[PDB]
Amino acid sequence: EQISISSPRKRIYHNILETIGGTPLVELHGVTEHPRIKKGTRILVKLEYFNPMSSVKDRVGFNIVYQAIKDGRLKPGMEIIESTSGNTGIALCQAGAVFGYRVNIAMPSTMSVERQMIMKAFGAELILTEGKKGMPGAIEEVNKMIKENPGKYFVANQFGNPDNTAAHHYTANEIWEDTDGEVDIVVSAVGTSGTVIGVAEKLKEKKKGIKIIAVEPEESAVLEGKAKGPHGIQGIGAGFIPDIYKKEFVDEIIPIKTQDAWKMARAVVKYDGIMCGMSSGAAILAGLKEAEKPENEGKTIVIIVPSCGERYLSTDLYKIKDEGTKIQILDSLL
Amino acid sequence: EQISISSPRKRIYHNILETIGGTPLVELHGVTEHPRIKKGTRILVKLEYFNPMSSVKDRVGFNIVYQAIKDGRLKPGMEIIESTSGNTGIALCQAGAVFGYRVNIAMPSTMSVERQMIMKAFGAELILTEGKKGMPGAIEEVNKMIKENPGKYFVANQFGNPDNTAAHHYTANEIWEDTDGEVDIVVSAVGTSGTVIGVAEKLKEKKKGIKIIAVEPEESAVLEGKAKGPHGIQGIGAGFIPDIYKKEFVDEIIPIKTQDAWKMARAVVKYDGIMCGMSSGAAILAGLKEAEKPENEGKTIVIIVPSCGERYLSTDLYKIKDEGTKIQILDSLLNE
Ligand SMILES: CC[C@H](C)[C@H](N)C(=O)O
Repeated sequence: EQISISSPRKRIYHNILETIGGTPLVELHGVTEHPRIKKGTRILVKLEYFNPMSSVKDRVGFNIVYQAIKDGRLKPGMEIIESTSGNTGIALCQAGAVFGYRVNIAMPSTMSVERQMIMKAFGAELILTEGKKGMPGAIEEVNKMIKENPGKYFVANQFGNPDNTAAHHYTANEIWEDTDGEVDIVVSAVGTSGTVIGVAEKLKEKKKGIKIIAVEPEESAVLEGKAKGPHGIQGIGAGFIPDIYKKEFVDEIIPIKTQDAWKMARAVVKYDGIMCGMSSGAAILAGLKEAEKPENEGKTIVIIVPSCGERYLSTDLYKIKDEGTKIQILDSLL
Repeated sequence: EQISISSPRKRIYHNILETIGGTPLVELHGVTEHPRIKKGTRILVKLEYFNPMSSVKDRVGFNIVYQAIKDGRLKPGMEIIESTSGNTGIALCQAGAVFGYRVNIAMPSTMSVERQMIMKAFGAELILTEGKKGMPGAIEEVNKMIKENPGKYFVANQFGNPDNTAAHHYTANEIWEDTDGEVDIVVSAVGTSGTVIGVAEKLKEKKKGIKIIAVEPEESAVLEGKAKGPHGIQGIGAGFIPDIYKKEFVDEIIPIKTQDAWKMARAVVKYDGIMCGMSSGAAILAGLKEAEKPENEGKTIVIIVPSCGERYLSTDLYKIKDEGTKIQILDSLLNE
């Protein structure tokens, strides 16, 4: 029961973008204490909120913008633009601030107000579109802006841009190195699908046998061929199959109910002291469901945790008060 | 010009407490581009929001609870208690969750309701006290519970606990290591003073000549012997000299005005893309003022950044919008 904190990094970073990646892989113990999850089975969570702006999208905003600059797709005098009301817009504002590019984020005026403030703090221009029109309204205005100003804008295009997927070759390498090649199964909740496919690509290059599991809301199970539907797992369930998705790289898809995802996240912060977001709740429950299968005994399971619960305080994540013991909570989840 | 992201940690952490510390030391560039700051001077920020709950206090809550467990001051059956409405509360809740101890946090019922929800998520019991009584009301209640329940509670006592100061021997080692011994000046905005003293204690062992600079609100300059007063630099300016403060380890104290601290933090996010909190605004401004002094040319200046601006969205930090170009903003901040 000796407990050592982290050693010095022994690096001086040249700017904040160099602190992106190399996120920690942490053992779960509290939510894994269940008679069906066997002793040898290892359940690890990769905590992407250790990134400078606390989400997986940091890797994406950075790679998209940096590659575009190296490529000549983004050049001085041009501006970045994207329709997004989430973590991607924040990641793009961070990259844009460092590189010295104006960043334009379009989103329905109904959204965030807090993420709006984050994006403005970074110096972003916000393009608040008509609330009723939702994200299609934001996309529409960006298209209108590109058309009216040819040559001026670089569109991030998070669902169609392969520099998204490619960023997660680093995510995969970290998993490989950190588990010393022992990883057996990776679980990733799917938004753009950059994580699941980019991780899958790279890991399957390392070891064909690795099982890759995508997670999506049961209420909007589009990867499994269902229709787009309302759901409350923020960050995932985009309602279409992203163009960067590659089904060949995904071995199984697990649908998780919105309410279960939230309830899992509540249990994780309570019993492991890890304050994960909503989509993490879904990924972790899927991973726990894998860990209880007899054919998975002794395997190493890695679960992506894309964001931190702090970004969800204005939501319903921590409203519901679950009852029963820990074993009771976990039984109702499984 | 090559930007390289971080390499794999090559470690599997047994639990989240093992990810505390080893925070990154990052160069500032955008906010250092002012004629009075010399090219050779290195201005670095140590980003304590890389801790798992996003503040320097993760170290403190961890070490307080860990040492108490190792010493026998915290034993199965007892509960943790503290009156705090800041980051220390969250740090204690995380430590408590992992070690398997109950955490009781007392604060005024009207303060940091975001932070309230964070704490309840970790399973903490909140002791919400009368709003208009503020922090002395929460302390009074904790004193009451302590008195009526002798032996039940372990009080963190962040302002008086040497385990707070001792945690920053790690902070100091990271600074020493990361700069390969080249650190010349450390700038730290003072709340409990755990950071500035614990860092000074350890670094002054390494090398004669490391200047240690404390930072406090201009409106409440108690370290400098002025009277307590109202200020808006959250996390610092406690209004008294903490029991763990040791003036002999501090070379200079810099007062910073609230509105300047905020304006600095706004400039840092906008021009360096680093979303630092209010007290970081204060420390960075003090550090840039140091970087201006001709005797400091070519020196390595390390500035502690205790928290991320995202924890401040409800405050006026980003509500006030600065007119003017980068150079006008920086010039207005170094004004005098
Ligand atoms: C001086 C105030 C301190 C730093 C703060 N209230 C905290 O405990 O987090």
